[PDB]
Formats: sequence, structure tokens, C-alpha cells
Amino acid sequence: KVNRSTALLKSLSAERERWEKTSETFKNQMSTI
Repeated sequence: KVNRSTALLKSLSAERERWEKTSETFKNQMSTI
């Protein structure tokens, strides 16, 4: 279904941005160990 795929694309884009943020915070914790 088209709505199904569109919702998946939106949620995976949000997840991609979230995981970029998560990698940034992991590097920040890396800098302070």
C-alpha cells in the first residue's frame, strides 16, 4: 500500500536523523571518558 510505504519512509528518515544524533552524543561521551 502507498500510505504504508510513505509512513515507513517518514519513520525511517526520522530514525536516520535520530541515529546521527546518537552517534554525535556517543562521540561526545568519547571525548569525555
